[PDB]
Amino acid sequence: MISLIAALAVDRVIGMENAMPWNLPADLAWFKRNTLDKPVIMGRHTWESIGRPLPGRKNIILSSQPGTDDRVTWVKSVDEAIAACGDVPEIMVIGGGRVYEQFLPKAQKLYLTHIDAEVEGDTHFPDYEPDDWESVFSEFHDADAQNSHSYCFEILERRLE
Amino acid sequence: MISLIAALAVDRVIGMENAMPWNLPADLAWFKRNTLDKPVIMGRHTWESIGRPLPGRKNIILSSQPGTDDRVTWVKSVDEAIAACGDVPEIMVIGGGRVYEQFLPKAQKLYLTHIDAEVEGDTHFPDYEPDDWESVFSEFHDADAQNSHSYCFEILERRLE
Ligand SMILES: CCc1nc(N)nc(N)c1C#C[C@H](C)c1cc(-c2ccc(C(N)=O)cc2)ccc1C
Ligand SMILES: CCc1nc(N)nc(N)c1C#C[C@H](C)c1cc(-c2ccc(C(N)=O)cc2)ccc1C
Repeated sequence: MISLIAALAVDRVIGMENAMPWNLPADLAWFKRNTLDKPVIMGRHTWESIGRPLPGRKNIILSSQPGTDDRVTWVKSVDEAIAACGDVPEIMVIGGGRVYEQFLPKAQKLYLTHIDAEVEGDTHFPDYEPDDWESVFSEFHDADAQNSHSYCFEILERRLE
Repeated sequence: MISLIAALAVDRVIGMENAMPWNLPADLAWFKRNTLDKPVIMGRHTWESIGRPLPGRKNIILSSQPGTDDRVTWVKSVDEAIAACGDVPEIMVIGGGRVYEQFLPKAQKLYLTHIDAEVEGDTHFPDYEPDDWESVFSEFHDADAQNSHSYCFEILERRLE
């Protein structure tokens, strides 16, 4: 199935997670653990922002313009992106805002890191309707030496009911 | 022992909790449940802001100026406030910012509601040093129909170790 994974500051603000306060090592470990050996779908700015494929995974880039790197697979539509992942238990949509908004209707699971911090940005995570989603897990953590804000991991699952 | 109870927006901002977004009914129930039948200590603006004693409890007001209501006990110092509570298992310090900063060194427990919201304010909860405190409980909750932001209850306890 299709899952969205994102780190959200207050007001559901997202930004390219090489800036701060998205340099939270705990979120980085959570991200790695939850995307390990799964194909990942991303947009072209996100691809530009990481500079090299995530290792040991099919990396798919969803963009209207022709590809410029043969270490990844380039596609033009959501359905081509999904077909490019093949028959796998879980596809991880990893950014950015426009890619999140195109895959939200097909997604069944959300892996959200709620970060207790304020950042300027126009880019918000899509507005998941509380009624369509059930929170199945959360785990709060204080700020510590490695992590400069408090943060909370959350997993939600789309309701049939 | 002495406990501080407070609702904190992002950046540890606090404000008189009759304004929003401190009108979160879930926080109100958490507050009630954790202060029921315990004496409460508050500052004069907090006392002004509630307009009437919290029922079924000794209400103590810590202020430098003479009292103006005989339904509560007025004191001038921290030690008079604590002595006025008598021999009880738990004293609840309920606001405001200056009262929190005077009782923090004697406190052994903190009941914090972390609210996922931004509010203007100069008044911050004191800067509890992460090393002196252990988080013993947390519980995250999504925004829903009654509660307009996501929030997390937390309890911390002062370390001897
Ligand atoms: C790790 C940050 C993150 N957290 C959560 N919860 N969800 C996400 N979707 C992203 C993300 C992201 C993008 C792909 C991104 C990743 C990285 C990144 C940083 C370090 C590693 C690593 N080598 O482990 C991988 C990717 C860098 C820039 C960007 C724009
Ligand atoms: C309920 C808000 C709150 N939450 C948390 N976690 N900690 C606190 N210390 C306060 C507080 C407070 C102060 C005393 C306050 C309480 C109230 C209030 C509102 C409703 C009731 C009630 N009748 O249950 C009681 C107090 C109103 C204004 C203000 C300045």
